[PDB]
Amino acid sequence: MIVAEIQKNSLKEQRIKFIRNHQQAFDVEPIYPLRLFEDFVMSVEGDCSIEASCKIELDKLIASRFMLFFKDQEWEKYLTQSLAFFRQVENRVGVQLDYSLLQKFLGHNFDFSKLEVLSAGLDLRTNLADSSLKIHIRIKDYPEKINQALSLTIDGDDLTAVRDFLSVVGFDFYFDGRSAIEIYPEVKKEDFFKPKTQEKVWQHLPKFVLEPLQVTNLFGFGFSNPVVYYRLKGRQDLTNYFKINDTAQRVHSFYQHQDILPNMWVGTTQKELEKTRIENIRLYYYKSFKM
Repeated sequence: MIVAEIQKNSLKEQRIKFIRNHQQAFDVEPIYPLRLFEDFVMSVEGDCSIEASCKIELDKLIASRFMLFFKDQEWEKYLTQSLAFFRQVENRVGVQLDYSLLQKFLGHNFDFSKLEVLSAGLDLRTNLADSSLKIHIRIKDYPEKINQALSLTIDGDDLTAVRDFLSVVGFDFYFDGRSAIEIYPEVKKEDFFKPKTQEKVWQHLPKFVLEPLQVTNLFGFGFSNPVVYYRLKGRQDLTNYFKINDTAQRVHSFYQHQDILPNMWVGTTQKELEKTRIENIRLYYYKSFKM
């Protein structure tokens, strides 16, 4: 035994621990696709974060999701590593995914320098056909591709009003071969009090939607009763600003203790926040793994 020789694969161990603590804590099945995601996370050499989330509807945990956030900027490599993970899900789970929307968005002339964030992973639902692989992308100052995403999405025209707010393109690849592309408009904290935000975003939203912004550094919304996303600064303020039910509380309490990143995401709809208690919510937590 030599302590310096045990250090090779040390970072690999906490990443597995984080994945399996969540699959054990919330009964995530089937386990096999989670193993391939675990192999995918093992092959990442540099810095990363893993995002772990649960979708809660009424008294039910209906979905668990894991995304790996790449931290350096070797974007082409990461997409290749992501696609290799997708092939392994196809081959060994035994499904065929639809890559057309991703191929149409990329084309054969994508400018990878315009990328800011790349993450890839999988959403597990108890009905295997409703489970999916995902890629979430953030580009900056690439209106050609923003416009292309708009064309490929369904009802892209609604988002033209907020075009300067578009930055996140997401891709869904469902195990039964369905697929989807989506753009998500966002507002940074530092833009909360700029008349453009007020005219194009804040004006169209009720008071009860706007109130958690007090404690939010990044806001996402999606007019498609909209969907809203709050990146809360600290994990303590979820129950201060959201009326969550009992099984969502347990999810939050599990991660409340843990030594994870402070920021978290809440995702809901405006109508859910109009209610007196939230019944449909997704909670997102993050752990960092730096070299």
